[PDB]
Amino acid sequence: GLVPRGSLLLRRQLAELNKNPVEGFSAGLIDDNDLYRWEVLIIGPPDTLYEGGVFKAHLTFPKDYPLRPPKMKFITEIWHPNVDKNGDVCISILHEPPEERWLPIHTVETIMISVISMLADP
Repeated sequence: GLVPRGSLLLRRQLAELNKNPVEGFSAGLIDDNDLYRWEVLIIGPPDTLYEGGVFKAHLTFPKDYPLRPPKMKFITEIWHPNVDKNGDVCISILHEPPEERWLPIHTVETIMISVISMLADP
């Protein structure tokens, strides 16, 4: 058994998230065997286009995380300028070159903060 290096980081994040649940989203593994493939459930914010909505996105971490950012893709249909027709999310926190670029220090919380903000202002 060879453990991917970022496993400890990802496990800590998952646990930190589970012990500090947040309003408006839940994050977990699609498959407990696999720390690199997450799903995030996101509640559409009040007084927006998305109010009443609930959305599933996949957050997929590269095997060399945290040096490279995860990729995010909405699975539930959604309309947003930063979300392409495949569902892929185009957001600067997830672009390689503080929250306007990927830095190895960004956590899932940092990413979701940015995603929630972009929905609260389409």
